Amino acid sequence: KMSFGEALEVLKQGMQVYRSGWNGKNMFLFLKSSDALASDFGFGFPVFGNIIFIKTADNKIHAWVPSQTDVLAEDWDIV
Amino acid sequence: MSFGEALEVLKQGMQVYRSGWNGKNMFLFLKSSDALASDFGFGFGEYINEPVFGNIIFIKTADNKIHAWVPSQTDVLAEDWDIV
Amino acid sequence: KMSFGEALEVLKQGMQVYRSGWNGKNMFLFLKSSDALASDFPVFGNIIFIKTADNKIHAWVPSQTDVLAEDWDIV
Amino acid sequence: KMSFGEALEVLKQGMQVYRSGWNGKNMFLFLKSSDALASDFGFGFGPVFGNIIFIKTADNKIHAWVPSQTDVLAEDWDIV
Ligand SMILES: Nc1ncnc2c1ncn2[C@@H]1O[C@@H]2COP(=O)(O)OP(=O)(O)OC[C@H]3O[C@@H](O[C@H]2[C@H]1O)[C@H](O)[C@@H]3O
Ligand SMILES: Nc1ncnc2c1ncn2[C@@H]1O[C@@H]2COP(=O)(O)OP(=O)(O)OC[C@H]3O[C@@H](O[C@H]2[C@H]1O)[C@H](O)[C@@H]3O
Ligand SMILES: [Mg+2]
Repeated sequence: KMSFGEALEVLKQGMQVYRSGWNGKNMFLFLKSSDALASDFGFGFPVFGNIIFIKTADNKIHAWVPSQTDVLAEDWDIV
Repeated sequence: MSFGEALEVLKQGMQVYRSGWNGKNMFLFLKSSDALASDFGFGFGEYINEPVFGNIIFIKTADNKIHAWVPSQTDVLAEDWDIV
Repeated sequence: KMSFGEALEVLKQGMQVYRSGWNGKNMFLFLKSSDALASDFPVFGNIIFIKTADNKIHAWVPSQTDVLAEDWDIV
Repeated sequence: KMSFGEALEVLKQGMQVYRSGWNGKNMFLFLKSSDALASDFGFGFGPVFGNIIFIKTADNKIHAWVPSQTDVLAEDWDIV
């Protein structure tokens, strides 16, 4: 059981994290830097910020919204 | 404009903003799953399965960067939306 | 069923809403004024709470899927 | 303190925090405990209230706070 602060630092360093308290299964977060996104996103418009994604239960890729439940929780772990 | 009306404008591909925001010249824009897949990827090597995105809403922020838009309670409840 | 815009007005009118597409069951949203804080210790906005799958009350944070979805229903 | 994880610990101890990089000036966050919330709202004594983070905005409005991803990743947090 990691705090959100611990999970956050690990996410910053390129690891994947998740909460056991989430309802959906097999989900996780991953962080992409501005440089990574400048290459990955080919759809035209220039400069991305850092974006955290959540791989969801249906295996789709979404933007992760930091819920208060998530940020206050201490049930985080590393994939 | 309510947020419900701003959402309908977003789903039509146009850009929306709140006057009550602090940062200037910001706006939201929506990219669909099909749009995000178009020319997506590092382009070197092959995925087992092509990534499938959900819809993503971006915000063009006051420093002219592109971020993921987190819908705030203030945003969602506000009545000060407009089209760019 | 309902759009998020419709769910928001139902919330403002004192009813409870949820998405049928959520993973967790037995959850819902409800809205109150934050002016209940005035007695503690400014313009008070409304607050959207979530009653969670593990029976807690938190301040709700919409995902992008939540606000784009058309599967909202009334409790 | 600097990171968001540190700011959350400051919030939990009852102090106020802000980001110097925010566009709005003189804003801050504060956290109310389950006990304080149940007393204020009249329910959730234990369905039980959790903690809730609020924001006082630059226009003097009070809302439940929603973190942006930039907020959570930022290192410019400070104590009021
Ligand atoms: N298809 C998704 N698209 C975007 N984002 C998603 C998806 N799927 C999951 N998320 C995010 O993971 C968190 C935990 O997942 P979860 O426990 O399974 O959520 P849920 O039961 O479906 O309820 C929903 C509430 O959860 C909170 O955080 C959720 C979501 O932010 C939110 O406030 C939700 O309103
Ligand atoms: N570089 C950004 N990166 C990501 N997201 C951003 C950025 N810049 C702006 N946003 C988003 O637009 C909203 C309105 O913009 P804003 O009025 O100028 O925000 P603010 O004064 O800087 O921060 C105070 C609070 O605003 C709320 O919504 C903000 C942000 O979600 C949040 O809860 C903030 O914690
Ligand atoms: Mg590219």
